[PDB]
Amino acid sequence: PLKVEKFATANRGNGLRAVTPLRPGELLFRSDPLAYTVCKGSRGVVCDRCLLGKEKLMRCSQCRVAKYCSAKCQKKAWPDHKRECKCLKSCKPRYPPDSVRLLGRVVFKLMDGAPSESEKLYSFYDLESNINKLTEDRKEGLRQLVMTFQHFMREEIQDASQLPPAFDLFEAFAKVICNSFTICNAEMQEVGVGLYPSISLLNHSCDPNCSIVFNGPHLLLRAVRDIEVGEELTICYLDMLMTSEERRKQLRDQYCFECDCFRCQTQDKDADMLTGDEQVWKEVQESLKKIEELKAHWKWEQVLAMCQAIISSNSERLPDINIYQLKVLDCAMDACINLGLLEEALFYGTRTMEPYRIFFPGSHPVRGVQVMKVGKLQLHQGMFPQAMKNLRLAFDIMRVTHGREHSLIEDLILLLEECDANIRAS
Ligand SMILES: C[S@@+](CC[C@H](N)C(=O)[O-])C[C@H]1O[C@@H](n2cnc3c(N)ncnc32)[C@H](O)[C@@H]1O
Ligand SMILES: Cn1cnc(S(N)(=O)=O)c1
Ligand SMILES: Cn1cnc(S(N)(=O)=O)c1
Ligand SMILES: [Zn+2]
Ligand SMILES: [Zn+2]
Ligand SMILES: [Zn+2]
Repeated sequence: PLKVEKFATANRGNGLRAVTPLRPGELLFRSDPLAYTVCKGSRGVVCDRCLLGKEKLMRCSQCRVAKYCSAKCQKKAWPDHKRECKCLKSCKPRYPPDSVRLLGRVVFKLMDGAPSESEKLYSFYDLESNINKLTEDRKEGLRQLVMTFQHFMREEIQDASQLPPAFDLFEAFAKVICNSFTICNAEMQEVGVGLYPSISLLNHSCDPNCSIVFNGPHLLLRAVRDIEVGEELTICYLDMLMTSEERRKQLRDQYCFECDCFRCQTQDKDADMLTGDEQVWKEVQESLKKIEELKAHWKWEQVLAMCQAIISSNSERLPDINIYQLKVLDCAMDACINLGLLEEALFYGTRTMEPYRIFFPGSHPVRGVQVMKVGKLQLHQGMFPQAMKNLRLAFDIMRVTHGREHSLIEDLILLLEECDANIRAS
């Protein structure tokens, strides 16, 4: 039976609340997307269908835009790719924004597909659009997306009879803005974007009681605190490494609301997050625009070069608890891992451990994965007691945030068994 239910909140629209008492780690809901696509930077790097990486991908012969890890993935993707294929080819040199490709797949799914389990609690039709809070500047952007959609889809959609009844493209893009989910791979790299309308019932908190995690395109929703009957379920929409000012801007611009939580009222952790010399971390924050762009396109050697110029700068440096320094350390660690520079990766990774303990309180999947990566690096460098401690810590977090239904837990159990065997052998 469902442990969760839709309800009408007092001042944040519809929400989701507990039907039964919930414990940390409890699986509350799981969902495939209504529609999803690979994101800009990962196109051609990960499989369109399973969103896993591969050194060589197979391309769709007709459009040569969709790329796949296997014949299986290519063929199972064909029903949901068939109609967009004509459009991606027709516009051969042009590639549409991710949101436009996403909405194309929404339309095809709603027109040609059976009703999706993803809409069990809440449908695309039901989604919040915030249209009466949009600024004129945002409306202008949405009008351009509508015209972009109309151009991209012209081979397949010519009139309203090819859209769902009373479907309004402007309203649909407004819904996409404030209900899109960023799909992350097992290493927490962003790889795609999707709509999960039942999961869109969850309202935001800067200190939430639930968490979502992705296993390929599949989404698991779990409790990460004790929750009482009738209590609202919340997730954090945002990266934890953000000041209250940064959160204010994104929640206004993307979600059209003002956050009243205790953390925003008190600027909780802002001061620690911005320690060090302001001129230095303003330069690092600016450099992170390019670093994060490079990372999104998997350009690890270039990422590492930029990060080393900051971490080992001849000029003034920042404390590791400064969030921009911390982001650079994380990017450098992931770059070193993907480049096989495991000694250097462990150095950066170990430095992030205490800041992550502070900025990801309780059970958060980003910290669980980070601790796992550090433990794995220590295990393969022969540091068995230290690896075991971190792998056990990762398990303590990821049993709650990931659970047995997530394949990464199985990978972690293997590392724990390996590390334990090494300790028993003395
Ligand atoms: C993904 S939807 C969540 C469900 C939404 N309340 C609904 O009725 O469909 C996101 C929208 O919910 C609203 N909202 C979400 N979290 C909120 C919060 N803490 N405080 C106030 N409004 C919130 C905002 O309108 C936001 O744009
Ligand atoms: C109840 N309600 C739903 N949506 C709103 S809105 N569009 O954010 O003003 C209010
Ligand atoms: C509907 N929604 C938008 N973003 C999210 S989140 N928490 O960032 O996955 C949920
Ligand atoms: Zn695949
Ligand atoms: Zn194709
Ligand atoms: Zn808040």
